[PDB]
Amino acid sequence: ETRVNPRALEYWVSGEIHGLVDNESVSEFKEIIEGGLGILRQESEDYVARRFEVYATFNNIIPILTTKNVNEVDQKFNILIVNIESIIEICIPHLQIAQDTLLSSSEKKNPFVIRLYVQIVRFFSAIMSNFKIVKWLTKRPDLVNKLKVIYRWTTGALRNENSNKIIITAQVSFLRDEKFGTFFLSNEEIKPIISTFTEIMEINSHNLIYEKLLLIRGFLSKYPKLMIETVTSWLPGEVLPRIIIGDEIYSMKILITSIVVLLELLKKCLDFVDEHERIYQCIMLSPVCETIPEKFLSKLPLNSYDSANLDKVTIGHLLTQQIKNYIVVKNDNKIAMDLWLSMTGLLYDSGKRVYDLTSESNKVWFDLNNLCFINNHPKTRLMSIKVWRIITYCICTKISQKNQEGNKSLLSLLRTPFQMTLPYVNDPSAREGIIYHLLGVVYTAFTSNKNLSTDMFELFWDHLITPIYEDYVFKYDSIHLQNVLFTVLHLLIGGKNADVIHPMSVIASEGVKLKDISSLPPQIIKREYDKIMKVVFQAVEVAISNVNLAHDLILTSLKHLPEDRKDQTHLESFSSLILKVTQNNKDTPIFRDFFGAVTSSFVYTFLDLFLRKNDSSLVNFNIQISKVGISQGNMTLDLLKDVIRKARNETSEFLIIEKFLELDDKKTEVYAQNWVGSTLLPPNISFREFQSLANIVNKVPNENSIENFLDLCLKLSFPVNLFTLLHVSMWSNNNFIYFIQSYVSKNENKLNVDLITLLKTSLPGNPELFSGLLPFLRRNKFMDILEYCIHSNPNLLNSIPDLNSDLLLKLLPRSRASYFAANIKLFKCSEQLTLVRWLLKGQQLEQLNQNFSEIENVLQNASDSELEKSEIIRELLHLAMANPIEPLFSGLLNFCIKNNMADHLDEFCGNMTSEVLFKISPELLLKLLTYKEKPNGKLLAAVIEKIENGDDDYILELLEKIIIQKEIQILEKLKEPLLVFFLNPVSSNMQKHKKSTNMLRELVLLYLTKPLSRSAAKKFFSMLISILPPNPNYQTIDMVNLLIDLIKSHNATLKTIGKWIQESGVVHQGDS
Repeated sequence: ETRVNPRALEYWVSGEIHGLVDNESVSEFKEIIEGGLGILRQESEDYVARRFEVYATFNNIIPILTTKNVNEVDQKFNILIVNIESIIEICIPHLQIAQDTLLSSSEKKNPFVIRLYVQIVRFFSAIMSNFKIVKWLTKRPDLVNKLKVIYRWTTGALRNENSNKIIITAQVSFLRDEKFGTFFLSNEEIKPIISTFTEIMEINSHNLIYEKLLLIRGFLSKYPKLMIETVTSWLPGEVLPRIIIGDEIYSMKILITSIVVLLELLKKCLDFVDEHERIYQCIMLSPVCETIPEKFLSKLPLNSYDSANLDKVTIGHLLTQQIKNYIVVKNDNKIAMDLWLSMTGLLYDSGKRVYDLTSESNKVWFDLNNLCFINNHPKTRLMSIKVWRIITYCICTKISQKNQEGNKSLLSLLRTPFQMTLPYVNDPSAREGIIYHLLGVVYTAFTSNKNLSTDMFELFWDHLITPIYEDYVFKYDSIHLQNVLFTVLHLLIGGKNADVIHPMSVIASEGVKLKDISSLPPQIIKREYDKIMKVVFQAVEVAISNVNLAHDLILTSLKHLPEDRKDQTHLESFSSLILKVTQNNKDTPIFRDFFGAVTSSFVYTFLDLFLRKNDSSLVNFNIQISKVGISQGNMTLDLLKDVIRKARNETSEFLIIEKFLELDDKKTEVYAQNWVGSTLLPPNISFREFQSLANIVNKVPNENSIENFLDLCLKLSFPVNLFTLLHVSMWSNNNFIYFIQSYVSKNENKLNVDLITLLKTSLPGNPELFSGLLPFLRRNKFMDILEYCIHSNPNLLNSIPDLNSDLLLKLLPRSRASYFAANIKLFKCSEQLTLVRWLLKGQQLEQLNQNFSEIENVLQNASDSELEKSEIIRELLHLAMANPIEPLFSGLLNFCIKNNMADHLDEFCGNMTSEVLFKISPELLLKLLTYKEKPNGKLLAAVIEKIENGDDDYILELLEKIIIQKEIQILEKLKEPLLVFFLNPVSSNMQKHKKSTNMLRELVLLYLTKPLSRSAAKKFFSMLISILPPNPNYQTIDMVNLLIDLIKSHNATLKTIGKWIQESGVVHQGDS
């Protein structure tokens, strides 16, 4: 049973035994092959009776390529390679014979010979259609030169004589699957094969039409260049009219397949275009009867006129009518727009023919599209607006730019889908179609079109994008649609959040997605920035409710602002834009955050325009933003912080804070003081930043900021004069004080020029500041300042809170004590006591004179210390003896007014001078020596020393005073004034005689007001006359006569006194 021989005819029985029942993946295949050939090589009847069996066996034992079987098939195909020459020399003549015996005789087609022909053809196709053999043949030009002939014999066998249905089927399956021709056939050897397609045998078998259509569909994908070069023959022949005749005659699969041929043909024509316009000249230009053969013209449905006039009707006419029939009659929309699409692409993918879309007779196409779009099915609308992708491709990629008006009309036609979907905007499908078509337009016009430039980008943006957005996008209501389209805009200008090349891909079922858009590119942005922003801004103004899009659009818009365009205009434009964003919104925490980021990035973008001292644009802007915000102060502060963070290592924060202090917001001031007064101040600071910081401390000085600032000044690397930047004379008194203390203690511990100049002008005019710095300066000496202050403004001494008398004695006034003498009224007790000591010890006697009333007013009301008054008064009396003048003597009068002065008064009564005695006035001397005892009565010495041998009228004045005052106690002593009265004639005259007369009479008148003295009367009476020698002069006798007569008005001793009286009278008798 075993050992079935592989060769020698014992294997091949009649019509059976093919294998391989179980000889898989083994060289048994090889044996079956070689033995087979070893049978085909003989010519005996026994071996020729097994041809059909050998070729059926071959066609059976060849495996099919599976994804799990490739090494086995390759080994078997190598097995076929080894025997290639035997297969040539043997099998080619078998094909020749098997063909001639079938085509030579027009009738009597033999069945078995047909079997053999089919089997042989299938073997040869199996050896030509696949395998590495085509590669192996590049090493053997002879074998390919021998193989080429099969194409010739098939070429003749397709047009010659009764080729049976199965014969033609095998031939077209071979010519459909054959692959050797890829490498070894020239154009001139292929074109005849293509010419055969048009003219073959009669058919009407719905299997051969489909097989031929598959043949065409493979030939397009195999030799595209030649299939386009020869389209004029094969397309109007066995492909195109199949659609015009319709589904009545041919099954649906026929029509659909031929339409697919149109699609593939498009896929190929989009790579070469062809400059001969063969498709257009063939379909739209030439008549019907010119390009459709009679075979199909005799089966062509037509009306009366278009049938009687086959010269004015075109292929495109019938095709358009038939598409309309598929929409209206069949409702097979998909078929209709598949056609329509392939038609439009094949006809108008040439730049010359694109413009023909604007012609009137070519807008019937678009009307047809409308006929397909008004259907109720959502997917039908969506598809009818999706197929415009071909229009997008043709217009965008095949425009010439030259005819600007033609371009603008073509773009207006490209905006048609939006016109269609406008009234359907409430339907999701229409919206998805809008997004689809727009993305196709942007992709095919910008992202993929690598030839956009100055002359082009304007035509695209100003006549396609801008019209789309101004006419349609900004007017759609659903904020999700606006969200998507505006998102497209955001993705164009960089700043992408798209989650992530050839224009071709626009013509796809899924189309373009958002992830295939960015960028624009930048080099176009810098040029046409204004053009772009003229649309972006509108988008922002219409999408104020969609805060995210406004935030991202404004931010990534500023991020792409060129440096060469950072001027005032753009700044103000962004200002108006943001202001519109806030005006049409309400303050929510979210909008607070976003708006904060927008303002911060806006100020940071134009930073070098807000940081100039005289612009004030930052102030205006702050006023604008304060409208829509709760905590506006914290919006200013948060703005400062954010702008600082944006330029962390780009612009020093000091320069920002300086110009943010022109806003006078208290919270930014607090932040500035807290920042300067605690941050680390680097010694490596540049002068620009240092002067900025100095302006900060100058604007808002604080204790900590002064400390830290000066600690920086100690470590600088450049000279600097602080007072050209600080202007410390303007600060509050406290900050001034602390600046002085810190600057002194730290910088020098000593006063320099600038400090002197500052103090000599800021202190004399401020009593509070003076009282504040007084302890510090007092401790640090620096008397050249304090003495200057008192010299230029004495009233500072009144404003000293705790004015120590030691400090006052050391702070002599001192050059203009006249003011102090005049204004001593406005001072304190002990301070006056110690003050007058400067006038005394300074010999400022005149100042004590002209302002004596205030001095007596001071000493009047007592004081803290009375010993002070004691010494002061002692020196004052020394001055009273030195120079009488007048004031100090009124002061002596006031001393007499006070009783406690008794000690100093007696002192004065014991210290007299022969010059002062008559500068003394009587009106006070009387009241002085009357109401006092002997202590004051010791002044009487000089008094007597002037009574005798002195001045007449002063003595007479004293006597008149004591007379009119009636001071009886003093009159006891009269001997000396009586000696005067006796020796006072000299010149006499009635004036002095009457004077002495009256003065004597009245002086003796009140000598005793009550006669109760008893023996004293005797005592005095014995002495007052014991010193009376009236002998000299006669006018004395009158005086003595008055005396005696007055005595005669008043016991036993009075008689003796009378006798002595008569004695003096006798002495008078001796003078008469």
